[PDB]
Amino acid sequence: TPYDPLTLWTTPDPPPNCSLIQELDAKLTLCLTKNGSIVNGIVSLVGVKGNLLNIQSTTTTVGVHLVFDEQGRLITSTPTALVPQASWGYRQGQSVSTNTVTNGLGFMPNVSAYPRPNASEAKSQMVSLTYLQGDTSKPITMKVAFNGITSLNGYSLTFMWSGLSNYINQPFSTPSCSFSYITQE
Amino acid sequence: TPYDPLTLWTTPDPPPNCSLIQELDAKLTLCLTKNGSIVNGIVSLVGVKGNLLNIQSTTTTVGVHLVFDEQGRLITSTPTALVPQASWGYRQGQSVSTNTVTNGLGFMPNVSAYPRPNASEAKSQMVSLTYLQGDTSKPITMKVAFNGITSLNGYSLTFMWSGLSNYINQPFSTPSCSFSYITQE
Amino acid sequence: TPYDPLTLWTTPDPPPNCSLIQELDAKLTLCLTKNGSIVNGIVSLVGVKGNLLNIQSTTTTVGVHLVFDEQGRLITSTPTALVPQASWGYRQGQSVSTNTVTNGLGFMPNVSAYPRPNASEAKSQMVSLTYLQGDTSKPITMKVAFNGITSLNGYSLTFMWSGLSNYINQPFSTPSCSFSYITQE
Repeated sequence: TPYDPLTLWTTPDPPPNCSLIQELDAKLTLCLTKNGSIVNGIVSLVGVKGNLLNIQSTTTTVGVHLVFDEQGRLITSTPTALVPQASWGYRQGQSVSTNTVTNGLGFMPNVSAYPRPNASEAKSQMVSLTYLQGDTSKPITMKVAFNGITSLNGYSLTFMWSGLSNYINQPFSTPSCSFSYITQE
Repeated sequence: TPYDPLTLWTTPDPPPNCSLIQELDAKLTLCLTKNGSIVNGIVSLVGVKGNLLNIQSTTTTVGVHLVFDEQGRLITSTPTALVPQASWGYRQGQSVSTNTVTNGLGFMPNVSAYPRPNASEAKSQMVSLTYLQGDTSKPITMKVAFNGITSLNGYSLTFMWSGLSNYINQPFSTPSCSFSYITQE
Repeated sequence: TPYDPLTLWTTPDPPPNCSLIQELDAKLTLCLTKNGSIVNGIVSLVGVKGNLLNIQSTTTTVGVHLVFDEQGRLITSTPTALVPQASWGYRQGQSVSTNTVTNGLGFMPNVSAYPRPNASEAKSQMVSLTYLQGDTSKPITMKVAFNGITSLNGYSLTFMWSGLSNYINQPFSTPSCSFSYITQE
């Protein structure tokens, strides 16, 4: 079965794939679909190691950066959460095609609408209230910023879940969380 | 084709079509639209009979499940909310098509991404903070769960609204609630 | 076909196109993408002149209306926030096409789902918690009402950010906010 050019993801159930604090200490599920000038996306993050399994007082916020180049290609180089060997790309069945992204701009956040320097402007963010573990008694905040950590010629997505301190010695895991944005192309 | 193979709804303004506590006590308006690997969803529930008109001290939550067979076809028997006489199929103008769903899996929550056993797992859930009757002064939580009330080959969607206990004798009407999930196929 | 007949926006980085409190005192960024029976929209508003830079103790709500006609076309007169000169049409490159919208209704809110004499009805409203300036400590709400200010034959989209009164002397800015709804056609 062919791959889907409107869909980039990390596969429905990735093995640990992000080294946020320690090696492969988090399991990141990310699906980005292109719906015309808008990409509808869903993300989830569950800790499997260290502080992610047991939030410390310093684990105030958990975040993941995904840096893209001028053509919208993910750069595994740090600060990119995804390890340079984890699967990321076009959906193909329950897996990821080996074809390189040739329509990445259609997946990158529009710089005109979201400038590379203006990573602090309100509009370069979509903010929501969600719950830790899915429990309505453990609220936290998910900030998603665009082009907030680029490279003069590239793109990015950042995910920040704040308000954790209140939940020390508790596993960090978010529900399936949605977000959307205007595409560069 | 006279219909939209990419949409399955209950029609825009359906009559009572659910029996949550007593027979036909609620109107469910549901639209599921597929775009690649994701389904955008909008749901709305308006109580019309019994406890749904007047919330009781013990009425703490209000939910509706929807179970599907191994081919994404809705099974209209408990615990499914929508009754046998209810409209449900692909959009065709303002009505539903009588054609059977040949692409049901395309609208089902991914079992790999949302396991049958792991229903309590934060990932199998999209939760938020919505408001009763669309009143910002009356916040209530909503939790959409994927595949937590299935039957080995089946699939399901579950909508739970809680924190209602503090609105005794008020009518139960939710605002239009958005949601989404990674599809099976 | 250079433009995209599935997107209706105001281009990504538009000049002040709103005169909410005083002339051209606010920039409104709006993108509506059609994905079958549902539309995925992203709203964004920032104040640049007058009271919008300093929230008053009585200013609990700040908002804009967009009124369309029988064919889903924008009426640049009151109550429509967007001034006559403001860019608005099909996305073409980073600008807008000159082609008159020939399918406005596919972007309009379904009147059967969202009735005119029912703007108050919970269903005719999608509500969420968001944050002023995108500051996770400055929560507020956004209400998107469907067909609440029309012309019997018209359609509309009303966005109202509230819970601002307790932020006096602060510049009004909102993050990019998501919303969606069932289409007429």
